[PDB]
Amino acid sequence: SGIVPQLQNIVSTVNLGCKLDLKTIALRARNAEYNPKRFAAVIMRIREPRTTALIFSSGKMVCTGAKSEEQSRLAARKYARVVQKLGFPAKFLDFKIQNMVGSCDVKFPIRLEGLVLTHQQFSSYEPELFPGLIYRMIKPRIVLLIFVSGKVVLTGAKVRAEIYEAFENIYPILKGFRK
DNA sequence: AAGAGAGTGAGGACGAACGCGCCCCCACCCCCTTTTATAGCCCCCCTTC
Repeated sequence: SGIVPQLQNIVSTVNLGCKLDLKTIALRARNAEYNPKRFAAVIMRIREPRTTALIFSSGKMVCTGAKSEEQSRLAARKYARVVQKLGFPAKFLDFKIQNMVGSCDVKFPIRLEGLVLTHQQFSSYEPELFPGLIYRMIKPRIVLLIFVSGKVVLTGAKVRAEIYEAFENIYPILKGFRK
């Protein structure tokens, strides 16, 4: 096809294996913000990997914003080490990528009206609710946002191969509906 | 041969039962938050005349 999706967001969850005191972490952590009224977790952000991590008192943490699997793990390790430096016995257990988000352009306009008619069983096109077309890929469990401008967003993938496979499947379909 | 007490028929007030709710407590789910690209829609605020 000549176009490879670019991972825009990587969401991974890891378990530190230790109950945490959210109030203590916020008071000591450099970039952590805690608001039990708003959310029950602790939001911490770092610059070099450019990721945001939510820390829960149960010891489980969710890292988001990473643009690659390697960055996500490194960012998650940095958050885990920071909590460890605060006096907790934080570890790195069962690190897993929960969701991957990719974006790409087909370099041509797409007729969403024709696409949904031919793929009604997978396409839900409601301009009132959202201008983009929501395509739910089946063989890969991937949900794709196809837009008239040609931009395509892939989400719900657990591994990078799923993103590339999903885009490969959809590209010929989109090519047939070129405007 | 004559008094209180009583049988009977008969009317009037009261307690337990029957509903008939209005309030409550326990599952179940949803929502909160964060990240990201995308495009359209819409709202608040600023500026020009």
